[PDB]
Amino acid sequence: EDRSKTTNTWVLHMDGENFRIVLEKDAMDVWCNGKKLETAGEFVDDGTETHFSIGNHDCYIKAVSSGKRKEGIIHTLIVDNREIPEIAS
Repeated sequence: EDRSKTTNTWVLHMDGENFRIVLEKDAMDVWCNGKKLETAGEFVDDGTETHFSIGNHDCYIKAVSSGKRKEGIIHTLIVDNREIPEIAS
């Protein structure tokens, strides 16, 4: 309730840099270092996979419809098919 669309942030250490990813759930739009990047929302026998790429690295936000209700979607960033947990700052 109220804070239901609460955003997820991830950090990616790649090519000696650190990139912050923030998914805005309000628009399903993804900020990388505060600039939005291009996205495609693929649908799978799992949930949704919002695909994008940063340099040579392909990325997708897995949005798993793990909840039995129409809500309770688990959001995770995957990069190079490895799983990236949200920040713990």
